[PDB]
Parts: sequence; C-alpha cells; structure tokens
Amino acid sequence: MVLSEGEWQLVLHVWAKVEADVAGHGQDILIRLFKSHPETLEKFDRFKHLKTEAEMKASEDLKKHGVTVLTALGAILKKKGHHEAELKPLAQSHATKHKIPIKYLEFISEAIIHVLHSRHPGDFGADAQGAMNKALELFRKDIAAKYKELGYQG
Ligand code: HEM
Repeated sequence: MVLSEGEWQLVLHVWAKVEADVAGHGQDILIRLFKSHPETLEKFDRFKHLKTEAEMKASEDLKKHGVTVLTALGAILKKKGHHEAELKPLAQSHATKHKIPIKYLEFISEAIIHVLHSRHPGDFGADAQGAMNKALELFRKDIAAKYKELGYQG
C-alpha cells in the first residue's frame, strides 16, 4: 500500500528470479490460478477448453499468455508504486473488456505467491512473501481505484 524501500528491494530481488524464467513462472501461475479457482478459467475463451493440468502445461498459448501477464506485472512492480500510467490500460481492459472482478486479482496474487514458493523454496522466505503480498495488494487496491475511476465495480 506504501512499501518501504526494503520491501520494494525484496520484491524486485524476487522479480529478478521470475525474470529468469518468465514463461515457466507465467505458465505455473496461470495453471495454479485455474486449478485453485476454475471459475477464472471460464474467463479465457482461448483456454476454457483445457482441463487437466497436463493439458494446460502443454498449451503453448497458455504459456505465452503467462509471459504477457508477468511482463505486464513486472513493468508495474519495477515502478514501485509509481505505476498509475501502467495500470490504466490494464484496468481499462480488465474492467471493461475482460470484465474481471478484483477478487480474481486476489486469486492470481495467491497463485503468484504459491508459485514463487514452489519455484524458489529457499529464496522466498517470510520477509519476501510479506513484501510481495504487500506489493500485490497495492497493485490490487490501485487497480480497484482505477476500476472506480472508469465507473466500474463494487
Ligand atoms: C497480475 C494480474 C494480471 C495482469 C498483469 C494481467 C495482464 C494482462 C495483459 C497484459 C493482457 C493482454 C492485454 C489485455 O487484454 O489487457 C491480459 C489479457 C487478459 N486477462 Fe489479464 N492480467 C491479470 C489478471 C487477470 C485475471 C486474474 C484474469 C481472469 C481471471 C484475467 C483475464 C484476462 C483475459 C480474459 C484476458 C484476455 C486474454 C485473451 O485474449 O485470451 N487477467 N491480461
């Protein structure tokens, strides 16, 4: 919501580890999101037709879209909260086109945290998790504000 410089540094230190295998992370993140919250899968006309985890893992379009997620998220995180300009095209498309409730951003946030733990068991401790949770919460809160700015949501 306002992160210390130390929390931002933790977030960016973890993000460098995402950026080492963006495709792997983005794929895992989307797969965890879809398994943990199947209702979010129905939002994706391109993916609605993927059922087992093994099918999702073989979908190169799913992998590609994971990259799209994480590169966009990464650009935002690197702004360390000064992300107003980067949020609006995202808020605009997710509020008005894809028509995504903020609650779904909470689900993918949990999916990010979970995947970071499974891919970096030793690098992603309690500190880094707190910082990343805070950064993603700030992201969600700011996206929520941008929804309301566009006249949408709760
Ligand atoms: C960290 C959170 C997220 C980020 C950074 C993100 C980013 C993006 C980006 C960059 C695109 C492509 C351009 C666009 O349509 O805006 C996209 C498309 C899309 N997003 Fe997200 N997204 C996030 C969370 C979610 C969630 C949780 C859902 C649904 C449960 C969702 C649903 C969609 C859909 C349906 C599309 C269109 C994809 C397609 O064309 O097949 N997004 N997202």
